[PDB]
Amino acid sequence: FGTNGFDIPTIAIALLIVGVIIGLSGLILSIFATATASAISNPSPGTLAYNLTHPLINGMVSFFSFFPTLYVLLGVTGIVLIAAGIISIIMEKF
Amino acid sequence: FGTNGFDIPTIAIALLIVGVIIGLSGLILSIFATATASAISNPSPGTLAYNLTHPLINGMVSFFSFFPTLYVLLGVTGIVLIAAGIISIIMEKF
Amino acid sequence: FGTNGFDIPTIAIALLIVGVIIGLSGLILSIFATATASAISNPSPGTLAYNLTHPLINGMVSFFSFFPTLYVLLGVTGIVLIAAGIISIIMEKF
Amino acid sequence: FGTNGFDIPTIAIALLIVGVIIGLSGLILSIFATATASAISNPSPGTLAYNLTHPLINGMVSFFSFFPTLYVLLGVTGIVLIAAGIISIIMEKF
Amino acid sequence: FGTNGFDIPTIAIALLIVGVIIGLSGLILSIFATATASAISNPSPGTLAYNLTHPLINGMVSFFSFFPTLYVLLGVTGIVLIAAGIISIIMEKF
Amino acid sequence: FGTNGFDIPTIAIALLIVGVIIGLSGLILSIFATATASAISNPSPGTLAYNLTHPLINGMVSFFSFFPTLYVLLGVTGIVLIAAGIISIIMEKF
Amino acid sequence: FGTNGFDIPTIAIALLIVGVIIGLSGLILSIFATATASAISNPSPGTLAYNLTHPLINGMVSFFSFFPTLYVLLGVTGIVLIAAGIISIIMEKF
Repeated sequence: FGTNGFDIPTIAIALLIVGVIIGLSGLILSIFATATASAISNPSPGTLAYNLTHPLINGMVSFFSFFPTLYVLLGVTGIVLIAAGIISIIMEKF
Repeated sequence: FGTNGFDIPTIAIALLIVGVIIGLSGLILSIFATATASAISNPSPGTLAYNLTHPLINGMVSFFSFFPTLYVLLGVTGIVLIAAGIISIIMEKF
Repeated sequence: FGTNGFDIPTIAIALLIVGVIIGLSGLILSIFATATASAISNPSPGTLAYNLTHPLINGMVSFFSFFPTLYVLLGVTGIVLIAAGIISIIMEKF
Repeated sequence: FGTNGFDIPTIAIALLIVGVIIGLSGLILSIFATATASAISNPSPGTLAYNLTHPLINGMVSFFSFFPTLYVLLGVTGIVLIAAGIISIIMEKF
Repeated sequence: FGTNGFDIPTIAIALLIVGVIIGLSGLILSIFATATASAISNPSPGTLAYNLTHPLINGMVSFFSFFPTLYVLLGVTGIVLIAAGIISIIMEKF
Repeated sequence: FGTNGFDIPTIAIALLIVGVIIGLSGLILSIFATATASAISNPSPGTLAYNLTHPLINGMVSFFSFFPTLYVLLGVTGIVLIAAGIISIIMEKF
Repeated sequence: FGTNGFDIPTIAIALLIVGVIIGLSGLILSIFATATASAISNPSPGTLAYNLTHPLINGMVSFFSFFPTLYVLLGVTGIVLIAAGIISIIMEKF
């Protein structure tokens, strides 16, 4: 059901695969982040361990704050692909 | 029942296949999302685990919000295909 | 009973085939949709599972709303084919 | 049924083809415009996203406002063609 | 249905293609601009980040303000093409 | 849909490409400028580090102030291109 | 009584086999579940054994709740098979 490489069943299967992969990733990352939160403690505001540990958790927070826009762009890519397929169909179907 | 590559039975079979595939995908994704919702908890509004986990669920929500328009475009593609078939029939049947 | 490729018995057989195929497709899709409806539940209006699952069912509804016009166009194609056959007969029968 | 290249059956077939093509185009464009309207939101009158997005929808509106006169001219072309055929017939039929 | 290179069906198909392409472009640009607006924040009116970032968003706004007239001219081009076709038909049809 | 090298679909695609590229550039530059602002501190008004660092940030500010007019000229170029295309069409279409 | 591999007696025998197998499975699973229920006790709501044992019975309940839809899909498969047989008969019997 297509012309050269655009197949609606294949597209649906690919959407299924990407959805389930993203679900697994979210699940695993959340489960791991819970354990990470449990393991690290807060020693004190101003002793040696605080100076040693604070920037690490700051980097954690920053990278995880970068995740959302990555996911948004990844979602945007699919609309581009489907639109390209539609244009390719229209170009030489007539 | 056609001219070159347009076959009404083949089109009907393809519609059947895409419908059942989309049904399976929705079923599986919903069943998995229920388990994902059950697994992750809400620790607290302001502790370490919240900072570690919130953007992940935000990305989840965003991508899943992108799904509907993908499905709509995928549906639109079929009308284009059938119309192209009709035009191809009319062009050289006469 | 024809001239080159237009055969009334063949056309009748093709109509039989397309009718039975469409009947099977409707039957199978309805039976599957019942199971799909039974499987998915409605967790709550505003918790995590709702955000995770709502757009999926929205895409389901949209695609299935696209089905009717696909069927209508598929039906229209046959009238075009039969008319083309009539014209081809008239052109060189005289 | 003609003299050199003017054939009334051919003209009727061409009218059929152009009519069905224009119908398909209107159908597809309307269906797509509905999805486009659904996808884009209105963030606020005066924030960054408004400044970023408003001229795009303005260009959309302008081009789609240009469509009608294009269709009108396209319709006018056929009368010219048929009249040219009539004149060509009259010129050397006598 | 034409004389040398002017074909009404071809013109209709070209109009379809340009319309759908412009629709896709508007959709994609709007979706991306939403994410762009979400990503960038407003640090403060007078600190280093403001001086570093303000002219960039100014350039964004300016270019996107240039888009509308580009679209208008692009729309105008088609009327010229169709009129040229009409004149070419009239010139040697008689 | 054109004469020699002017193609309305190609122009629309080029506009899409330039728009998305400019959006990416703005996004990346803003995200990087935030990190740059965070990294550099303000030691004191009159010590060695101030003398060592102030002209660098001055050069930063100046170049980024030059960006807007670059973007404006880049936008202006497209109107010239489209107008040249219109003139080229009109010249030998008649 | 068939064409290539579709045999009505064979289909009836297969239906018999699947029915009796499903009956045996239900019987055995129910008989075993009774013994399982009898063996495990409920120590107390909050002591060590409760924490040690509760999630196990939760997993039991969940998997056994998944069984029904598995059976429903297994039932649906047969209608597909019989319909495929009917179509295969009709295709080349005429």
